[PDB]
Amino acid sequence: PLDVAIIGGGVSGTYSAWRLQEAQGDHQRIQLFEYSDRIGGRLFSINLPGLPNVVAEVGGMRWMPATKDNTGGHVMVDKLVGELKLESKNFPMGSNLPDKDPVGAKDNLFYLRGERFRLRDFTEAPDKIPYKLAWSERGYGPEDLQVKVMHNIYPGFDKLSLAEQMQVKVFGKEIWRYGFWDLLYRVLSNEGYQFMKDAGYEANVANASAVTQLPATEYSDKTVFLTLKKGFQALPLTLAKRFAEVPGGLIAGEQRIRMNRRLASVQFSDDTEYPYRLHFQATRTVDGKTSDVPGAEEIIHARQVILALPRRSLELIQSPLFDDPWLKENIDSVLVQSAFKLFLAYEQPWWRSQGLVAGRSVTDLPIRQCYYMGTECEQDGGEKTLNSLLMASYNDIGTVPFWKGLEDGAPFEGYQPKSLQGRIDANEVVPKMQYQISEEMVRIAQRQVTSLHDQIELPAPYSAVYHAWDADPFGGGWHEWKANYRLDLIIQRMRHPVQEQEVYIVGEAYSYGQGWVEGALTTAESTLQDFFGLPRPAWLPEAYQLLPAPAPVDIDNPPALACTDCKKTLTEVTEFAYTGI
Amino acid sequence: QPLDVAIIGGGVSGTYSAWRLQEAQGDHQRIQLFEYSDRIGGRLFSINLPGLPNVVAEVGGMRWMPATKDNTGGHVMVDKLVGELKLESKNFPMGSNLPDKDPVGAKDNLFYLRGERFRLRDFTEAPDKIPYKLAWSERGYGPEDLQVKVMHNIYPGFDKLSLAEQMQVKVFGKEIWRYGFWDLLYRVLSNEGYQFMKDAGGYEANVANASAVTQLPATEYSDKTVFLTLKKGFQALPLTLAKRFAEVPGGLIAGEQRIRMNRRLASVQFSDDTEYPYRLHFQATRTVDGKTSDVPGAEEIIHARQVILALPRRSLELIQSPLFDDPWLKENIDSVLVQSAFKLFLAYEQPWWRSQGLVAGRSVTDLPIRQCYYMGTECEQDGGEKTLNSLLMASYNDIGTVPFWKGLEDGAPFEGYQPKSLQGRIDANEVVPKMQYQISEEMVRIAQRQVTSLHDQIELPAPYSAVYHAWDADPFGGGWHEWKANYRLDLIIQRMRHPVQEQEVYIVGEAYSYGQGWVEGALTTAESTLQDFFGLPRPAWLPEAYQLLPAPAPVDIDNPPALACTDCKKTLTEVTEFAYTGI
Ligand SMILES: Cc1cc2nc3c(=O)[nH]c(=O)nc-3n(C[C@H](O)[C@H](O)[C@H](O)COP(=O)(O)OP(=O)(O)OC[C@H]3O[C@@H](n4cnc5c(N)ncnc54)[C@H](O)[C@@H]3O)c2cc1C
Ligand SMILES: Cc1cc2nc3c(=O)[nH]c(=O)nc-3n(C[C@H](O)[C@H](O)[C@H](O)COP(=O)(O)OP(=O)(O)OC[C@H]3O[C@@H](n4cnc5c(N)ncnc54)[C@H](O)[C@@H]3O)c2cc1C
Repeated sequence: PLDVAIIGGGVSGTYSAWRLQEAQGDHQRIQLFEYSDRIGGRLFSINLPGLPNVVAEVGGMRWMPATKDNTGGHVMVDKLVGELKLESKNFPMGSNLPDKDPVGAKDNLFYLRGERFRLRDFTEAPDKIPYKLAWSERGYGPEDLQVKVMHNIYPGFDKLSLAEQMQVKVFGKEIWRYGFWDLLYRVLSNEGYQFMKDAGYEANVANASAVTQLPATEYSDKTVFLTLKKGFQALPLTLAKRFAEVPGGLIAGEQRIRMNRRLASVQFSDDTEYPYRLHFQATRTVDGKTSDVPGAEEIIHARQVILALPRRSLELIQSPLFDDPWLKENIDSVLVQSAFKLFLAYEQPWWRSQGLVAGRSVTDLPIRQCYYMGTECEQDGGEKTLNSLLMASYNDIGTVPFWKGLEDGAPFEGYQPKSLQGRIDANEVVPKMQYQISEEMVRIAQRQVTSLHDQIELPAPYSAVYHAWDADPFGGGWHEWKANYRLDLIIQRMRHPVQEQEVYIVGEAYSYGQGWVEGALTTAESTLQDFFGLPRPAWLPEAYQLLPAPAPVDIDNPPALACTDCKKTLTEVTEFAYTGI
Repeated sequence: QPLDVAIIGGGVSGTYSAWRLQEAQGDHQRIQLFEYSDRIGGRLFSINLPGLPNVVAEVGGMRWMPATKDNTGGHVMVDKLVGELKLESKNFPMGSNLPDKDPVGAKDNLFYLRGERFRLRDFTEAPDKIPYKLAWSERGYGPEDLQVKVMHNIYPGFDKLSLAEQMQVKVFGKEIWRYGFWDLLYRVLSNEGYQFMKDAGGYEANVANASAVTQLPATEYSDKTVFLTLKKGFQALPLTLAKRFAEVPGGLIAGEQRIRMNRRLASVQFSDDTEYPYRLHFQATRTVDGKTSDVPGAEEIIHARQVILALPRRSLELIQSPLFDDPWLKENIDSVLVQSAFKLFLAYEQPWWRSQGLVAGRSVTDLPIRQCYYMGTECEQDGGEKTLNSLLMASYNDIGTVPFWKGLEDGAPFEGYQPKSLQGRIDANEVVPKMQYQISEEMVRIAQRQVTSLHDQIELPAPYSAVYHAWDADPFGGGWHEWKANYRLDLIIQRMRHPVQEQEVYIVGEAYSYGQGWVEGALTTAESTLQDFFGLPRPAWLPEAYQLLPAPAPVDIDNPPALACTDCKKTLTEVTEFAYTGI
């Protein structure tokens, strides 16, 4: 049988397991179940040929470290990597060249409405921006314009607590009853509305609750970001290994994890002890592509279930539990957004020849978002080769676009790099992913990159990797709270969605840090404390609030928000306006 | 007693299906139509907003292309049954008839893209005003005109080829149907000229990446193209059918039991009756003010010889049956992209647009309304009221989800205001119709706000009535269907009439027709099934000239014989003169 049946080989599920077994594994039977042959889930890191030291993270890349106060930042991720003694690098968003005056990303590229400019042109030469925006909006970068909108709406939102940010109202409605665009088109011009869009991930928020998506002003090159050296996927992997490595235990390391298992159902049994018939199902991973194996059955019993799952995953499992109208109505509370990623690998970082180093360039061409990821010979004690990496698609948007189109015709073989002419074969240069990139896609993707960089012919790529997250079991890669949904409360309850039942969900989807690993961890850690009873770890400060304090249930006519330092705020809000004037 | 046939779904497809049958093989077999709701007509919906009793606000279907004199072209099926069932037809105007001397048509209709205002004429009159970086070659063509330049640029005459030949036309070493629509255009157009067409042309945010073989000869929507909507509203046809069905004298079953509404099919099952291998387990469904929800009661089971499913994609997807397990039918129900449809109507006591030299047609914008249509004025209608009450239709965007027309569906409801023209004739609680969806005090205010801007106005007269509707809800989960790419529509158009042969189940609907988003598409699919699989003949009102469905190319599109071109001496000549227009 089973006491604790964790379902999810993600940061959530890998974290859930480690903590418990490394605590009460000797006193409890704990088994993590995964649907693929890979631990990591939406975390995924691959080194490509020629680039042993340039990690192509198909999943999560960066986290925001903790502060001194250890109240701000992605504390859980910075400190967990702490205890797990995994290595960190500064995930670079701009140029540190020159070091007299780093041009950050100021000199990074922009290519909208068939006109090229820079991030510095926004402020330095707003005539160059080809958006007929209003006079009040002219002279702000888009990241700076978001903050204008916020304060316009209310000064200080950012510094409010979710509890308070829920009582905040705009033009009559609470702000969380506004989609992110049903707001923008009321406080911005349509030429500001269309603008921000084109120049965010078109998706951006697809009308995500405005209380979450408004203070999204940490995309700056001014904020810090750290990446795992061995790839982000090394955290959930290292979480799995240490799970089995627990000396001692009612179950043995070897039989502690169970891969290629798709939990198809959670039927209710009489067995008081284990009242959950967990109908799993065998699968097979053939070059990442996971597909069912017949035979049916595999009915393990459990006392407690932990679903380290996203929404679709929870959609797909059949239970009567889900027929509980709260869970039925609030499973919908979030929004699957499909994410798309395309890496291209050159013997050359040709971008360095045109001022660009790291960060991102944006365009109205289907590639939308090119990133500059690094060169091998640069990477600390790496191989001595100018082989460098370009994550030229970040584009995420639902439905059938141009990325979910050209992924057919003929596959891409590439070419063998000099470096690898005495080391690897041309049948392995382009790796074997769940999604095999085409000759076609790469040709066009190259054609687009070249236009973005205002060149005529760029050095061709040898290796590349397409991926996508529009496929079950994920539906999408990121989740975003819908409008008219009390995210404040759902964050608290989704952990124990029905009281009577010992069924638990934990993930980035039903967390405050949505589209972050910090989200998945927090939900996990908060739930192990408030329910499973595990005490707060040593590496996790007393300070760091895991999940934010909600508002009340009655916000029908709340007591007003008593401002404190209104002074500083308005002082600031004005001073901010002179940076566009 | 059991049923020989069960035409499930009361769409224009279903209603046509049961009619002809009973008409012919109805004394010969037990025919019964099954409806989900309190209303026949399906997507075809025709409400008369109060004060506008003669200005039909077709929420669903509206118009149809008249038949040509050779009868091989035009919505032939629709335009001959509109005569046969004898239904009143008026012109659907896309342009202004005034001035009688030199009719401007849609030329003067408005455009507001990228915060700059122009008209359809300003394309061919003064491109200088288009605020798009269209390359030299492309500068000087209207959205319609451009699509045709591209088409031609591909295989000159693509519009002239039968589906068979079209499918075989490759472009840049790929089958045209392997490309989507945009995927193609983002290789023939400048990325502005791409964006530009995505902001104006035909529908709206729609024009989704769909098989190029369907969406490239989609230029029909011009201001030279004639079009007609039924006087009584398009819902008239699939009701006169629904009536006429139960009105056939010769029948085993009387008219009172023939049309069984408020019956939603949940399971098609293989029974034991070797004569009725179809145990249909229905469920009771109640309709209060457009919102039909289930009555848990009891799953009523009726035995059927065959079930002619007149359902679109979700509607089908919603039945639990081992029949959908058939590997073909599993992977060929995803042959079509579901795309939602929204729509707002606003009623005014003055057609303020006339004051601004716009009559009928549409106007395009980078604002969320995206589109807007001027319908008509009650008293302009033939023997209408003596009111200046008029109708503006809109919210005709068309996109996946969470857009900006679903972002204002909540708040408080719009009650409107008793016009002077409906004083003591109807009450301010009854001015704004109660529909499935109730347009909010908020959605009206924003819509109007936006409409104002579109028309470069300071303030417009507030509307008195307003209805919002959507087709993003099951049992449809989408307005109209568009063929995906790397699919063989030609074949599926044939084999969706009978997905499984051994089994006597037939699916009919525009959802898998050539006329997708057209009433023709649903009539055609039904008729060509009645004829082939129910041996019903060509009726008197249908010419033999009109080929119902298009020629399926061979399965061997591997390296077939090359299409011997025709009057190039003509073709290439029309292709070259067509490029002198834009210069
Ligand atoms: C493009 C992209 C970029 C990102 N970048 C960042 C970033 O820079 N920084 C950051 O912090 N975060 C980032 N994220 C977010 C991060 O990758 C995820 O949110 C996180 O990995 C989710 O962890 P989880 O355990 O909650 O869920 P998952 O990792 O999705 O865990 C679900 C697991 O359960 C398995 N499963 C599903 N169904 C079943 C079933 N029926 N039975 C058994 N197992 C099942 C899945 O295969 C998977 O292993 C990014 C995400 C994307 C898509
Ligand atoms: C916004 C819009 C505008 C359009 N404009 C035009 C136009 O201008 N001109 C034109 O020619 N065409 C137009 N069309 C197309 C037109 O609506 C279609 O041709 C037609 O309505 C579809 O007929 P159908 O038989 O395929 O299915 P539908 O008409 O969609 O009928 C489906 C029926 O199935 C029923 N049903 C669903 N589930 C069940 C169940 N479980 N059991 C039983 N019954 C069930 C539904 O209640 C419904 O009655 C438009 C469509 C839309 C969405």
